[PDB]
Amino acid sequence: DIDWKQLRDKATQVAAGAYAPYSRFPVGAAALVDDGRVVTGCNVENVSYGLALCAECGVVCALHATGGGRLVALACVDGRGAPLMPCGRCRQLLFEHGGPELLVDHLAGPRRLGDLLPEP
Amino acid sequence: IDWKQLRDKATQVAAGAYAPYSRFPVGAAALVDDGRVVTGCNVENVSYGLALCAECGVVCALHATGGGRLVALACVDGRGAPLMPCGRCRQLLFEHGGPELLVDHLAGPRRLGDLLPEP
Amino acid sequence: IDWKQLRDKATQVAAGAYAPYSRFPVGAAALVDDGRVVTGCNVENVSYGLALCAECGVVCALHATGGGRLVALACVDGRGAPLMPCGRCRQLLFEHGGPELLVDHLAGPRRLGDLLPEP
Amino acid sequence: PDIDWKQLRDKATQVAAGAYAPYSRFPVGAAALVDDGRVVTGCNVENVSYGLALCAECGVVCALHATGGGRLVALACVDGRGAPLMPCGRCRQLLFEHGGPELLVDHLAGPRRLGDLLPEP
Ligand SMILES: [Zn+2]
Ligand SMILES: [Zn+2]
Ligand SMILES: [Zn+2]
Ligand SMILES: [Zn+2]
Repeated sequence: DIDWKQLRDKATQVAAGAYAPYSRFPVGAAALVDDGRVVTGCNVENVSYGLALCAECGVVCALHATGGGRLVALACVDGRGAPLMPCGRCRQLLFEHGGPELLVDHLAGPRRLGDLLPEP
Repeated sequence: IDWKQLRDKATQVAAGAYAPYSRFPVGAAALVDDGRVVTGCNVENVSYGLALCAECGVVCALHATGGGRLVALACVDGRGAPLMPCGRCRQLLFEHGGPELLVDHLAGPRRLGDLLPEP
Repeated sequence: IDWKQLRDKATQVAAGAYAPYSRFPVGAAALVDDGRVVTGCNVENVSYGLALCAECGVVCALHATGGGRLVALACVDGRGAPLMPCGRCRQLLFEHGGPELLVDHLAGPRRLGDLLPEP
Repeated sequence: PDIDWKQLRDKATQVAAGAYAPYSRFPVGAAALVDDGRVVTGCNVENVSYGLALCAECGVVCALHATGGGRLVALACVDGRGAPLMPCGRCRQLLFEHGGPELLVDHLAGPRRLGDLLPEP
């Protein structure tokens, strides 16, 4: 059963590792895997902008580097801990590993990935 | 640099590879200038252009575990052979490793500065 | 909005598709707000993460031909059936078309705003 | 074809004026000679999600295939002031697929082979 406060705290903590000197907008993310472990990532920008990696990219990389599984929940936050909605690219990434019932943290209550990326 | 340890770690992480479209798993391990080792494996996607290389995982893990500069990288395929990073990954690595980063290669490691001239 | 013309131009351009890795060719055509039509096809790469969707070609062509906003898009597969853009491409299109951009679909076109909510 | 470097730079310079780069403010234009003689062009297109940015060379490669394919023979990439630029690593890998090691890239001293810009690809 999803501990949203754990996920947000983890996403806020990992945001400190963000490499975002171009945007000056650090982002952290934390996701609950179906075995119950949490994987994290932070954004990593590049001088060639189109090589930039979103925090959710880090999450999916760590998912598999730590043995795989399915994503159940995700929190993405700015430096100040405000929830953020994944970009379109990240919605497609996350859909591969979590499907439509993956929950994404949002101030009003979580959103299902299926609603954030219809007709996947 | 402990090349055997980096190769061992890259081989270990390659078992987690998510590569059902290419069926070409890859594992990568890098030494950070503070002594720690960070790892990644490739993660493909039905939209091919969203695929992440093992090296993208290494760079993500570098920063999620507190940043630093990369000193040495070993990438390995499923046969156990060293793999040269693709161009995208060379550019990625250059940002965090510069030209003196060493990449595992048969016979002896190569400098990233030679792999990506005029960066 | 001549959906027939957009679909035929998308089918035409799809014959130029470079998709030897997936064997899944895609063509796309978009009406720009000044009435002209810009096109693209998919272009894959041995490094899968470097693959370009047809819609990336549309967006590149939009700007290389002087810019504008996108009004309507048709994407087609090998059978000439409409395809929904991947999420990356939805974000791409949103930058240049916003929520009212129409995307061809069986039975009737869909708004980008519904395909990519909370943009 | 005989490579007309002047044509390729002029064409890259022209297309650079259409670059969509409101996040970096670093516009880039590119023009490539295809093996059938035609020139294809591209400019960079950035995105609010930085990692969705497309390089001028991505435009070049999309245009190549939208216009019937072939192999790239020469490329000129220019900044907003018309000065030559070297493609980024991603773009070297892209271009390698469509031009191989003998693709020439414009550079102030004289062109460079992609083979030298991307060894052991
Ligand atoms: Zn994203
Ligand atoms: Zn790579
Ligand atoms: Zn796409
Ligand atoms: Zn590039």
